[PDB]
Amino acid sequence: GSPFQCSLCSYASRDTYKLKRHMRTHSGEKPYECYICHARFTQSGTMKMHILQKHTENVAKFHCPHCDTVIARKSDLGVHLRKQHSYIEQGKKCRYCDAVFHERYALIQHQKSH
DNA sequence: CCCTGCTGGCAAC
DNA sequence: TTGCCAGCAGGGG
Ligand SMILES: [Zn+2]
Ligand SMILES: [Zn+2]
Ligand SMILES: [Zn+2]
Ligand SMILES: [Zn+2]
Repeated sequence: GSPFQCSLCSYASRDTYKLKRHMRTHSGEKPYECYICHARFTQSGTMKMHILQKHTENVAKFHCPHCDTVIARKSDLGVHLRKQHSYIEQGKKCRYCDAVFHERYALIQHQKSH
């Protein structure tokens, strides 16, 4: 069980820190500020990612192991991987011929050959 | 406290 | 269309 129950929604947590942090989703409080562009964020880790992706140079990026797409955030590569390079049991037919593929990247690359 | 990964709106192709 | 992005919560220290 988790005793700390949010007074506004159905969220509940085991400790007060996370309930306080969740309450920022209701109050709209943004405690953290980028010292460069003065944008504000709900969490400190979000601000750190903002400064890395917007105000830092020479930042290494993540190449997809199955195509040449380069993606800035590792989690966004996950979304790419789950969308483009994941098995589709029901398959997808080319919109120009009867060829069927089981990953979206294969479908899109084949369709381009027409 | 911080690190990590997921989420859906939204520019930008 | 999909990567960019801040919002967001779980988990470990
Ligand atoms: Zn709530
Ligand atoms: Zn900034
Ligand atoms: Zn790929
Ligand atoms: Zn075809």
